[PDB]
Order: sequence, then structure tokens, then C-alpha cells
Amino acid sequence: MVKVAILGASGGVGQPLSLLLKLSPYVSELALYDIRAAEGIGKDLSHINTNSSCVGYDKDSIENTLSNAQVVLIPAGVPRKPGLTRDDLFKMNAGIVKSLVTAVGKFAPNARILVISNPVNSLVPIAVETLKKMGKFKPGNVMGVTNLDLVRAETFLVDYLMLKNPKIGQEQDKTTMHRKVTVIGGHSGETIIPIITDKSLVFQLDKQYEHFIHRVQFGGDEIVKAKQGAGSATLSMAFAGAKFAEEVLRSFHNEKPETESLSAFVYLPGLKNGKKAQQLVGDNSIEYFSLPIVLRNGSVVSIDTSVLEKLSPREEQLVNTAVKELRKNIEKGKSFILD
Amino acid sequence: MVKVAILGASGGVGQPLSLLLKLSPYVSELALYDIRAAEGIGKDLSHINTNSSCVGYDKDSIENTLSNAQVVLIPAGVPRKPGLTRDDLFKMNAGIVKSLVTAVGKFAPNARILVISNPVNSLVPIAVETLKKMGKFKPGNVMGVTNLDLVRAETFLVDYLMLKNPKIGQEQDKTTMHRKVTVIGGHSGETIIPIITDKSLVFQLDKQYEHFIHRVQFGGDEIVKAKQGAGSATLSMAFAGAKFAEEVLRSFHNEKPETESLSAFVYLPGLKNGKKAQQLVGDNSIEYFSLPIVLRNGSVVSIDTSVLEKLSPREEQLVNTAVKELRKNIEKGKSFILD
Ligand SMILES: NC(=O)c1ccc[n+]([C@@H]2O[C@H](COP(=O)([O-])OP(=O)(O)OC[C@H]3O[C@@H](n4cnc5c(N)ncnc54)[C@H](O)[C@@H]3O)[C@@H](O)[C@H]2O)c1
Ligand SMILES: Nc1ncnc2c1ncn2[C@@H]1O[C@H](COP(=O)(O)OP(=O)(O)O)[C@@H](O)[C@H]1O
Ligand SMILES: [Cl-]
Ligand SMILES: [Cl-]
Repeated sequence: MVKVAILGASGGVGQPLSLLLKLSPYVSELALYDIRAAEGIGKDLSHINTNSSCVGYDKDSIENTLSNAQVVLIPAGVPRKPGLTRDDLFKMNAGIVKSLVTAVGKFAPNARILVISNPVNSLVPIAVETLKKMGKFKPGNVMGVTNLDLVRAETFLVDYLMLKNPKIGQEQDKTTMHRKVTVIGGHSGETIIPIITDKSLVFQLDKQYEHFIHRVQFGGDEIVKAKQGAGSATLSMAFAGAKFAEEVLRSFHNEKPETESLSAFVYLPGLKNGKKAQQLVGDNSIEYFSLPIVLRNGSVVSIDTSVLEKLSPREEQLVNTAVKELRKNIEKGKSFILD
Repeated sequence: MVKVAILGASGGVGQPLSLLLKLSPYVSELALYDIRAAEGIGKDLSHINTNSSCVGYDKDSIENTLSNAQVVLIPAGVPRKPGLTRDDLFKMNAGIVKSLVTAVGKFAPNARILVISNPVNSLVPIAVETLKKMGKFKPGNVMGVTNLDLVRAETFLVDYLMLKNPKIGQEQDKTTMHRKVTVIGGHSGETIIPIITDKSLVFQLDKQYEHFIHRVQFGGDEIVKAKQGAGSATLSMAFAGAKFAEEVLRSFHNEKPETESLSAFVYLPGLKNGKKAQQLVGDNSIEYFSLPIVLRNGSVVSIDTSVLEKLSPREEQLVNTAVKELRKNIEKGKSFILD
């Protein structure tokens, strides 16, 4: 009995995201919004025989969309095309995020905002600074959705074990690999830090360990390449988004998350153990990081810093490389709002 | 565990259908095929952390797609769109289904073939007559997926009870309404026959009963209008197709179906109780109809005619209207192949 709003519901990620949300038993009302086509998508989903009402809204009805929404998912954004650089992509997506998050601050300021659009590293700071200007920022209620990195880590860990030690590989369940790997950091390239917490599995991977790390880090490129440079992960991104959203929704329902060490990109200074986590990643002013979180009533109430205590030596070096680049991605987002 | 192939995986229905199949615990390998883009969607999907291996294939690689496939879903087709007549759609889909079913006959002749392409009423006969010419027709292995009509009936029964009297409406779970409604007949307009098997819900509907029947029959039209002409159901059809497939997959693993009186459009003369079904619908030569099926090892082994035994008077009229129209649709399909 959570009301969920999806902003950007007609897009490549948004459609399958809206479908997976419609299937959740934790949702009572699903409201879909987009500048185009959301009413028809809503109507199509409304035929599905699960116990949630689903309505889509036209471009002028964002207030009806958001009214009393407890959770707001934002996969809105512009897709890559000829003549649009990564910096154009950034600037248009930053304008979209600014505008959507402003609307949340106006029409549903108590909502948990789950930012799915990319680049997360910069767009989450944009969301936070947009809300601070408005006096509507609650640190536990803004989460960058980084879960696709964990999902990839769980899948590739098993793929590399199959390839390397078939007997150990055959023993693994891709759906429970979160017990053995945790992914922290940012959401792009070398900001992504996969931490295998079971050292026997690091042993079993042998010389595939670095290939594994590279593959989780550059997973998105593998799809962009598989799609001839024309698109990126849509379906797996919608999957990872809905899986994270479900963990958030379970917390309204007094249920423990199914994912061990579930991570999200969050505002460290405003959250319990955030200071400790800044100390552990070796940068005392770094404002954002994806780390394990504890949810209560849909809100992040503290950061679990366990994983950072027990880091291997090589993991320490990944963390340092990530932090360097993440500081600049954070500042690029901050300066979009602060100028 | 089960190998599944999807032919037409890149489309409107195909993509989210492929996503939902990727999530199934009954699937060991998922192979995706289309005239464009299947490699890239398969690769996207392959990052999802569920145990199936998922690979997409280029337009020249249907043999590799089909090789040792147990279940083949065919959401391939041309959907409704302005400027296309009913007859244009039939002819374009007929050729697509003939060609794909030929390829099943050649490369995976033991597969269960689930036709999602519309119009089901005519395209399933085309699939059957195509297989018959090749000597590769097994009656229990060719099913028209009509399941969206049951999905709509379960949804709309709850929505209409919720207006007529909230007290009974609220006691309903959409997800288990198949205990109270079964849909039979064909898959278009007035071929569609919703049978409320609980008489006390019929009572509670009062003069919404005819509105309910009509909404189930014309659900397709409702989405086309909500999408302003731009196709019909995509996401709800992917949901319905995945649900049906799952009942098929479940039967390989010796497990009871979760859907009471699950229906599909099947070839009556090749199946146990099909002669009895023909007599009950009042046409001793009708070759196809959508009725509750019993599955064993992914194949229909009998038809359950219970629902036809105690039809209301008014249900009797729906059945008679549907059979008239069905006979024509079936004969249109058969003539496509038989010239
Ligand atoms: N069973 C139902 O209740 C139901 C409901 C809705 C839609 N449909 C039907 O599903 C079909 C697909 O609809 P859509 O909205 O996905 O259309 P779409 O145009 O979005 O997708 C169709 C896909 O089929 C592909 N295709 C065409 N010919 C092919 C071939 N020979 N081999 C492989 N792929 C081929 C196209 O490349 C495309 O990717 C249509 O027939 C539509 O009428 C059925
Ligand atoms: N200000 C906005 N508010 C809501 N939706 C938006 C806004 N700007 C763009 N969108 C939508 O976001 C969606 C993005 O989807 P798409 O361009 O297919 O790429 P992807 O989901 O892969 O990023 C589109 O449906 C687009 O209309
Ligand atoms: Cl609010
Ligand atoms: Cl075979």
C-alpha cells in the first residue's frame, strides 16, 4: 500500500520499469508521467491483474501524478544520438532532473526520490542542491540507484566461475550472489568498486579476478557495443531499478531487504555513519558515495560501513582511483545548480 | 530446466516478454531471434542475475536460435496501426507466421509452439496447416495464446465490483480471480466469451454485467484509442504471454498449474475431449476454440469441457455469436495455406 510515481515512464527504461512496478504486491497506486504517451502506457498496464490501480498522466499533469506519492522513481532523460555528446547528454539530463525534482519538492516533498537516470554520480548532487535551495531536502529520502552494478557483479561472478572452475561455478545461484559480493563507489567506469567479500571465491577466480573487476566497471559499454553504438542497457536497467525500488517498498511494510549489503548513492554528511565512511574511503569532504544502507519506512536511516573496514589491499587502490574521479563528477553536478 | 526461444523478440511485445522470460526460474536457456536487434537485447538481458543463459541471434541465425528449443513463443508480427486494414494485418502476419512455423518444423519439430501473433483465430490454423504439410504437426504442441482475455476478465471483474459495491470489490484479489471467471472462444471482439463461474458475483454486478462482458471483448480497442492509434497492448500482452508460458514451463517440472481453467486456442479434433467440446459449443465440425487445457510435459493432453456444461442462457448466446464468427476466421486461415 505504497503510492509510487514514475517520471519518465514512456522511455526505453521507463516502460519496462513501469511494467515491473505494476507487478509488485507492495504497490497500491502507480502513477506514470512523461512529456509524451504515458496515459496510453498507464491504460495498457491497468489491464494487468495485480492489485494496484495504474494511471498515466499527460505533460501538464505532474501535480496529479505526484500528489501523495510516497516513492518517486526518475528514469527520465535523453538518449544518445548523432550530434549529442556526453556533455550534451549531461546538460539536458541535468535540466530534466532539476525540473522533475523541483516538482517533487512542490507536490510531494515527503517522497523518497530514487534517481535512475544517468549520470548518477553528478545528477544525484543536482537533485540534492535543487532540494536544498527549496528547503525541501531530507538526506534519507534521496537515493541514486546504483543497483545495476551489483546485479552485474552477481551475474559476472558466476559467469567467470563457470568459465574458470566449472564445479564451483555450477554450485552458485546468480540470485543469491549478493551474499558474496558488494559494489560501492560511483556508477560509472572506474568509480565502480566491486568488493568480493568471500575470499574463497577470489581464490577460485584466480587470474580472472581483474577481468571480473573490469567487466563490472565497463558493463554498460558491453551493451552499447552489442547495440552497434545505438542504445544502452534498458531492460537490465529497468530490472535493477525495480529490484531496488522493491527493497524500498518492503521497508514501508515492515520487511527486511532480500539483498545483503544493498547499496545506493547517498549524501554522506547528512546520514548516520556518514562521517566514518568519509574517513574510511580516505576523503574527508567527499559528499556522495554508494554504500550499504539501512532503510526504515522507505528512508535511509544509516550507512553500514562494515565492507569498508575489511577491505583488501587491492580494493584500497580501487577506492582511491574511484574517489579521485568521483570528486570531479560530484563537483560537475553541484556547479550546475550553484551558478 | 527448459530451453525457450522467442521469435520476434525485439518488438513491442517481444522485448518485455523477453525480460519476463529471463526472470523465470523454469528456464535454463533463453534464445532470442528477430529480423533486427536481438543480439543487443539478449546481451542486455544476459546481465540480469537470474540463472538462465540468454543469447540473441541475428536474422540469419534462426537455426541456432531454435536448436533444441522445448518452447517457442512467437510474438512476431505486425500490430494494429492507422492506415492498415484488418485484411492487410492478416496477410502480413500470415506470411510471418508461415515462415517462422516452417523454421520450427525444420529446426525444432518437437517444440511447443505458443502463438502470440494476431489475429490468433486465423493464424493458429495457418501454423497447423503449415505443420501438417511438413508432417510435423502434433496437436498438443500448438497453442494460440489467448491469455490476455482472462487477464482482462480478472482485472475488470474486480474494477466493476469496486464501483457496484465496494464491500465485495475490496474482498477481491485480482491475482486469483481466475477462480471465478474463465474466458473461452476466440481472441477477437465477439469471439471472446467471458464466463463468470460464481453466480453470486454475477448478482453483485447487476446491470454492470453487460458492461463487463463488453469491456473484456473490446479491451484491445480500448488500448488503441488510449495510445491514439499507436499499437495495442504491448506490456500487458507481454505479462499475459509470460504468465501463460510459465504454466507451460511448470508442467515440464511436474507441478500443478496456479491458474484455474487456463485457456488456449487449440486444435479440437486432435485432442482428448475435443469432439465433446465441438458438440457442447454446438458445431460438430468446428476445428478450433479456446478452452481450458490440461498440460503434461509442456503439451496439451486434454481439454476440460466443464465450463461448457452449465452455461447460462445468455452465455449460450455469446457462444453462438462467437462460433459463427470463428468458423469464418478459421476458414480464412486455412485457405491461406490450402490456396
Ligand atoms: N495474443 C494477443 O493477445 C496479442 C496482444 C497484443 C498484440 N499481439 C500481436 O503481437 C504481434 C506483435 O505486436 P508488437 O506490438 O510486438 O509489434 P512490433 O512491430 O512492435 O514488433 C514486432 C516484431 O516482429 C518482428 N518481425 C517481423 N517479422 C519477423 C520475422 N519473420 N522473424 C522474426 N521477427 C519478425 C519485427 O522485427 C518486430 O521486432 C502482433 O501480431 C500483434 O497483433 C497479440
Ligand atoms: N521533463 C521531463 N519529464 C518527464 N519525462 C521526460 C522529460 N524529459 C524527457 N522525458 C522522457 O524520458 C524518457 C527517456 O527515455 P528514452 O529517451 O527512451 O531513453 P532511456 O530510458 O534509455 O534513457 C522519454 O520517454 C522522454 O519523453
Ligand atoms: Cl508529500
Ligand atoms: Cl526438436
